[PDB]
Amino acid sequence: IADPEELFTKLERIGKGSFGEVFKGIDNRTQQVVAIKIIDLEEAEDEIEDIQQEITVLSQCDSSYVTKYYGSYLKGSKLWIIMEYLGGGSALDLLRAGPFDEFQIATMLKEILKGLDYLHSEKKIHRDIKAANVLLSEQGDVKLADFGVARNTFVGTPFWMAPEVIQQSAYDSKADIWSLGITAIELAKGEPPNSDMHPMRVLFLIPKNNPPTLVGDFTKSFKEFIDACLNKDPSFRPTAKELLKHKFIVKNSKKTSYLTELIDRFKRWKAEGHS
Ligand SMILES: N#CCC1C=CC(=Nc2nc(Nc3cc(C4CC4)[nH]n3)c3ccccc3n2)C=C1
Repeated sequence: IADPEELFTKLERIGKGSFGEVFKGIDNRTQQVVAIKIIDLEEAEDEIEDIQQEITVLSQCDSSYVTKYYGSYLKGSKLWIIMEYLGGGSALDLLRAGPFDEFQIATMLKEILKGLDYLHSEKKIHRDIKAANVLLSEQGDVKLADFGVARNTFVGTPFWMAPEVIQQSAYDSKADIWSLGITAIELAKGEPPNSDMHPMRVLFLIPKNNPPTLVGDFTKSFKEFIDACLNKDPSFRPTAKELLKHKFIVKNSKKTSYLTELIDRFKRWKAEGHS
């Protein structure tokens, strides 16, 4: 029990996520830039020791495709979670300057797929693949911010949810393949399919409707990639690994450093006047 208000300095706010706020921060002793997620567990003090149990296990993970956990510190009923800082922004931030071209998308999806194809020893992993959770380093490395293991009273956002997840079927890692498909549409178009519909309506249509498709004169191979992820039968969606060999990814992927151009493109958008 050392006080994190003294160990760390908050700089800018970077996230208005769910349980609280994420900050760009700095460790006062070592000067390492970090990400700090603060969550109030006032009435849920019993939850604390479990949350720190999980943070400690996560910090032993060896994936270079997830934002690493460094530890956590209790202050009052607030828990300060200390994580790796990535300075390039999320894909969703970068999308504000416009959708990405196919070579950028294939490059980004390949890095996501490498992280989905990673063997995790941790017990029951949950994932939330979407553009808000895809982070870029300043050098263009791609890491996901959704990674973890097993009183929240709201249903949630449906747009990236797989059919079998909604029909309440016991769901495996094929659900993340579906969500990756939706995220690919999000990167090409700017938003997930049916983003103009009421969420409760979307939640009912997902299991009943034919899968969404990419609208636009994109290459046939990109549309086939999307079609493969968005199979309605979990069993016939391909694995992360089969997808890493899809001709869309193989033909169009570039070195990850090329994604710095998206960072730069966001800078002139800002320089042009938030627009
Ligand atoms: N918790 C949680 C998920 C999450 C997902 C996205 C997110 N957005 C975001 N995150 C970051 N940076 C970040 C976030 C994290 C860590 C996930 C908390 N590590 N680095 C930046 C950095 C610079 C500009 C904009 C940024 N936006 C912040 C947090």
